[PDB]
Parts: sequence; C-alpha cells; structure tokens
Amino acid sequence: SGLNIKENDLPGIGKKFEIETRSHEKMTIIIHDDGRREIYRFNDRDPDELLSNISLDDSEARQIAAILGGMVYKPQALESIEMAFSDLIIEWFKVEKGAKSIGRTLGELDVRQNYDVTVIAIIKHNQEKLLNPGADSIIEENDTLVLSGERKHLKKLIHD
Amino acid sequence: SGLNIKENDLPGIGKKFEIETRSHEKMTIIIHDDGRREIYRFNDRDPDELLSNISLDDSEARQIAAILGGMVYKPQALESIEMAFSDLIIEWFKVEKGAKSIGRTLGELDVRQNYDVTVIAIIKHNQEKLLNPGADSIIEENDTLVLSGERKHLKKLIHDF
Ligand SMILES: Nc1ncnc2c1ncn2[C@@H]1O[C@@H]2COP(=O)(O)O[C@H]3[C@@H](O)[C@H](n4cnc5c(N)ncnc54)O[C@@H]3COP(=O)(O)O[C@H]2[C@H]1O
Ligand SMILES: [Ca+2]
Repeated sequence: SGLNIKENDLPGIGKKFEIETRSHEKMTIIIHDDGRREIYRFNDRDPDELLSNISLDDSEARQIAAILGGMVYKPQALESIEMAFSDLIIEWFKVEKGAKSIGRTLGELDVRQNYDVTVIAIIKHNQEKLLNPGADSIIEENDTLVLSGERKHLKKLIHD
Repeated sequence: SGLNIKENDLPGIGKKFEIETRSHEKMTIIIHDDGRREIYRFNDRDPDELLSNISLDDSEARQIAAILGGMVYKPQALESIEMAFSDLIIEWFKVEKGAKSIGRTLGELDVRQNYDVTVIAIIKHNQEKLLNPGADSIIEENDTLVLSGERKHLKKLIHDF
C-alpha cells in the first residue's frame, strides 16, 4: 500500500527518485532541470539488470502523469482522496436534485471565503473539465465539483 | 504534445490508454475503477513483445504521477508551461525589487477577478510552498507566484504588477 521513495540531489543536474512498490518492483525517475525525464525499471531481485527505460520531454511527462494520476479518467469508485504526507483532501461531489447551490455562482456561495474550500475544477454533464473556476461560474444540476481543502471544512460545505 | 494517445473503454474494469512517444516508444496504462493501475512497456518495433510491467494502487499511482509531473521537484530551468490536456498556461513569476504588488494581498490586488489569472501556489525565496493561496495571502519581496491562465491575461498581469 505504501511506497518507499529515496530522493537524492544531482547537483546542477536535477533530482533522482528511487521508488520501490508494494509489489516489490523498482522504478527510478530522473528529473533534469531542462525538463527531460528519464525513467528506469529494474529487476526486483537484481537491480543491476535494467528491464526497460524511457526518455520523455517535459510535455510528454506531464501528459503521462495526468493519465496515471487520474486527471484524465478518474476511477469511478473513488469519491475522495488523501494526499500522502498531507491532510489535504480532494473530493468529487455531484450536485443532486434540489441542492441550494443549483443555479448559483461560486462568488454568491463565497465557497473559499466562507468555507476555506477551493473549487479546483468543474465537470459538466458533457464531461468537459473547467479548470480553476472563478466567481461567475454557475453551479448546475449533475455538475461534479472538484473540491480541495480540510475534511472538517469539506463536510461543512457539503452539509450546507 | 508529441504523444499519440488512444483511449478505449474496458467494461467492468475501467479504461485503457495506449501511448506512443515522439521517439516511437510505447506504453499502455490500464486504469481500474477501483483505483488500481497497471503500466506495460512494449518493444517499439513489435507491440507484442513486453519489456516490463508494474502494478500500482491509487495512492502509489498518484505519488508517482506527482513526481513525474514536476509537482515534487520542479525542473529549475522552466519558466512556463502549456498545461497538459488544456489550453491554459502555468507561469512561474518572481516578484523582484520595487514591485508595486509587494505587501499587498491577493484579495486587494484582486488577481483572479481583475486579470482572470489564478495564483495556484506561492513559493517563498527559501523553496517553501503554499498550495491554493487565498485572498489574505500577502505577496512578499522574493516570492515566486505560480500563475495559471491564458497567455494574453498572464502578460497583462505581469506588466501591470
Ligand atoms: N488563488 C488566487 N489567485 C488569484 N486571485 C485570488 C486567489 N484567491 C483570491 N483571489 C482574489 O481575491 C478575491 C477575494 O477572494 P475570496 O476567497 O475572499 O472570495 C471569493 C470566493 O469566496 C469565491 N470564489 C471564487 N472562485 C472560487 C473558487 N475557484 N473556489 C472557491 N471559491 C471561489 O468568490 C469570491 C470572489 O472571487 P473573485 O475571483 O471575484 O475575487 C477574489 C480574487 O480576485
Ligand atoms: Ca464575497
């Protein structure tokens, strides 16, 4: 369930992350300051044996990271997640029928000001994602809100 | 970009993404509705030859993605990026000497309202990072603002403040 990750500075070059999974599999990610990533996969039992490696530019790396991280397709069973080494909880809430928010804006609800919750995205029924909504974003039926904040504050906002 | 991506539905399982790089390297990511991911790497000249594979749970996939995506260590030389699967831009902007925004709050500057730019993080001179700042976060002398928005809007904000 829990990763082991060893990080080391590569002075003037970038950083190195050596990851070991629950499955007993090893991956090393080198991030260069110019944006290039190199990934190496090693034999579990014999880490001197390289299994595969790949180079990626900054754009490629971020696209793959968005897919892997559930930013393109979100696993349907996960309703909330908790960041490692953090209390920050991200929660996906679908506005039901007859919620008081329906038809009202982020500014009118004053979500961040009055609840300390940040709406980081809005998923429409047509499934397009609006990133960083602002005060004038209207909340509608069946829209999914992507909320970031502390659990206490999230419960409060949802309850209201 | 530089990536050929194909997405297909896997009924009762989740989704499959087949990715091919600019340099013609290929991987397949399976994303389960239960949170599990598997990643497969294949020979670029023979898609049926498996080079390696790895199995991950949701928390692991998210941590690895954050490393891969530059959210743990940022490549130092990058000043801005075109966001993945978006037309939005992310820019790192260092507030320097005599900048008129210094000592003023995001509320008072009213950045998102007036410039349609979202400050998504603030990184102080000492590399400490504040995620999703609010109206009461104060802009200070050597801060780096992590800005998100459209090209035209970013240019006006930087020019004005
Ligand atoms: N991270 C950031 N980056 C750039 N500028 C920032 C910012 N945080 C706050 N501001 C600026 O401060 C003003 C006051 O924000 P506040 O959170 O008090 O009051 C907000 C908040 O209660 C609500 N709101 C707007 N967008 C929101 C979102 N994405 N999530 C949650 N609440 C939001 O609407 C009110 C008015 O927002 P508006 O944008 O007109 O005005 C905002 C915005 O111009
Ligand atoms: Ca208000």
